[PDB]
Amino acid sequence: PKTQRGIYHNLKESEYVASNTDVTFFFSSELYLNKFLDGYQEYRKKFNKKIERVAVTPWNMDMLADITFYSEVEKRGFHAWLKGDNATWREVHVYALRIMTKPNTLDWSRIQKPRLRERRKSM
Amino acid sequence: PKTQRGIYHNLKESEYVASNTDVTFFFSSELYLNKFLDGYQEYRKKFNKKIERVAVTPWNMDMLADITFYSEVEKRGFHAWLKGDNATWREVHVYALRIMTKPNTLDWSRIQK
DNA sequence: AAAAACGTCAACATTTTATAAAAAAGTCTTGCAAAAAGTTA
DNA sequence: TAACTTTTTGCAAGACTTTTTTATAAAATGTTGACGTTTTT
Repeated sequence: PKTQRGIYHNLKESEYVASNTDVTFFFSSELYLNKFLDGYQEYRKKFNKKIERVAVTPWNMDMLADITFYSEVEKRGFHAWLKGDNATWREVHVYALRIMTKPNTLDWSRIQKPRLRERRKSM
Repeated sequence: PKTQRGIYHNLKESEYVASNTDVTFFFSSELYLNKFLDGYQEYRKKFNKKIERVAVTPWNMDMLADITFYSEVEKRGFHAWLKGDNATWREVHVYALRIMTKPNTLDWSRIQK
């Protein structure tokens, strides 16, 4: 896959990947991968403000900020893994609920492309 | 306990009570009790509209809207029960967290001690 | 040894970001007049 | 309860402050088609 300019319209096959150790996001372009890795920390700051003006809760909404940021940056789709398995949007959001009870936040990082095994395994 | 005018600065011993069968909110004055019962269904719209601008999610945040609203209406304190037991502010939220994954919303209604 | 097939890479076509400026929605005072609560005897 | 005083409430008119739009240039991504090479015969 991967067009002449470097875009993967079929996320599963991408080589642009990011993972926070729990969740893995695939992107269609390096442009998006870096857009995501470069500004997610900022996005979290700005995310928490907006939300605090709507409600005050004992929760760490960072992961939720990360999915929203992901969704806003990847214009060509949505494909993610949750600890190795194929994860849907709702499934990543469930993880985000369970994890917002935790005070600290895992950071993100680029990681090499999975590998046919890990891929067939995730489904 | 109750002022002459009928205000309970000690919500723990108030007769102005609203409940949704799962949790129960104690008000300090019938006025606040009704400001709540009369304005919550509308707050849920306003609330989800507001939250929806920050992020779209598969969740039903009404209860969180409910807890938030309670906090802004009851100006003389915060007291609540969760399935019979006294509930800290954090425990009511934990609960609001669970019901987030439930499609329908419990409605509120006045009750008596 | 070519003709057909490929693969690379300018050069021009389109689609997407990035922003600055403007518009518009939404918030946060300030000021009483009114309703609620506190006091008073 | 009644009568009076002091707080909260409700709203309206401005002054501000984010969000949403627009518009437009910049930056990406997409396409096309000579031009050398490769591989098929």
